[PDB]
Amino acid sequence: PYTVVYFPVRGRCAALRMLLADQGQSWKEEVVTVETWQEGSLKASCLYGQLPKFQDGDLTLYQSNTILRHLGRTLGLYGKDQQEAALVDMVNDGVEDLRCKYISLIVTNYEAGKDDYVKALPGQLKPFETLLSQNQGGKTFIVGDQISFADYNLLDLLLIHEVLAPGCLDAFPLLSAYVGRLSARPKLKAFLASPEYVNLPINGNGKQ
Amino acid sequence: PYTVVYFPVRGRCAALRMLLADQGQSWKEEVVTVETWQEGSLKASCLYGQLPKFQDGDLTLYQSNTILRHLGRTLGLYGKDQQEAALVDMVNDGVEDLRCKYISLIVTNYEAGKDDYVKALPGQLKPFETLLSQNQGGKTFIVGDQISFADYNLLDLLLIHEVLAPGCLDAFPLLSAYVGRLSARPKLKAFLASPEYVNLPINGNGKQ
Ligand SMILES: [Ca+2]
Ligand SMILES: [Ca+2]
Ligand SMILES: [Cl-]
Ligand SMILES: [Cl-]
Repeated sequence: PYTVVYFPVRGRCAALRMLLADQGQSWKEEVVTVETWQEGSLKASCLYGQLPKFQDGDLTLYQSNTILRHLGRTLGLYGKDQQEAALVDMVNDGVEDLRCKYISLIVTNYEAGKDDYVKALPGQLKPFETLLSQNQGGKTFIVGDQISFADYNLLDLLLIHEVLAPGCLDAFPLLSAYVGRLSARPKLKAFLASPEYVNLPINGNGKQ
Repeated sequence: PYTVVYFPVRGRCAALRMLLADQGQSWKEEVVTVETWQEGSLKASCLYGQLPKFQDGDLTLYQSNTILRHLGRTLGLYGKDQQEAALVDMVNDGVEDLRCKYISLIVTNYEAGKDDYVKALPGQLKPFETLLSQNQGGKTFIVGDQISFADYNLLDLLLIHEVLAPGCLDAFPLLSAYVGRLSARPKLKAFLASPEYVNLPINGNGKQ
């Protein structure tokens, strides 16, 4: 019933894939080549002219965070009540903002901008350390005591930043422990080690 | 029990205030000056160093789209079911993308950038016209048969684009009629007509 339509990349599909794997859900991957993409007709049929496209039976979705929220809702990964749901959105929106900066660097300014970016990174990572510290000493999840879609998205942003700036989480013991703890969940651990995850590059220009 | 904390501009709070007014809700406006913000300690206290900040009883939220989704969730402005909720998100995420482009023009590149922006604009508006055409001939709301938080956000975005590029909606009949019809909802009409709206500038730099 689920189909992910994307480039041969981790990118904006890494978090939703981790979620689906961790939750024991099956899905199909439909891969779009650069050639298919540049021919232009699939792009023309995309709502906002972008991928991922996601299919849930006859429901067609665009926008990676829409997909995340949809699976959160359907799979019960959206907090225990309405106040937790708001906190879950607040984290995800914050994650989305640092991801936009991360993509901008990768695409438009990797070589010249990297140095500056890695320097501003501690200040960008701190709110998430704070959020953990205020949630049972950072011992469980980013919101409440059950996993949410924001957890998968944050885990991913943190994995890719440790690739970009190895040791960037040394400054943040709760975020460091959170990564190890979430990465060690049985289904997720198995998925993160698999060729289907491992043999995809993070980004499409090979920069990371 | 609602408080809005923001600069004295429409900006990223216009949609949520429209929502609150149209839905018959009461709120407090806490204004923040340039000098208070530059003083630095309110900025330091914000989760992501940004306004708006929103209080709802003992709940404190940041991120305008978090606040919007929170009011949608708690006031029942989020579609009739999960499939609609997902379309609502997809609409709002689209509204957010174009708003980011708008802000970027207004704040960084208005004079040199405006021409290209207005030429690119029909392509950026066309998805929302299409979404209307596929939902009861564009006769009700952006999604389903009841108002959602995404309608308020879309309407704001459309209103500010008519100031920027007067006539931008002329080629779009469903978007044109939608703006007229939603703007005519009695509580919303009185709010858009009010001094607390009319006498605020759209953006902080006086450009529009
Ligand atoms: Ca759960
Ligand atoms: Ca309703
Ligand atoms: Cl944002
Ligand atoms: Cl987006």
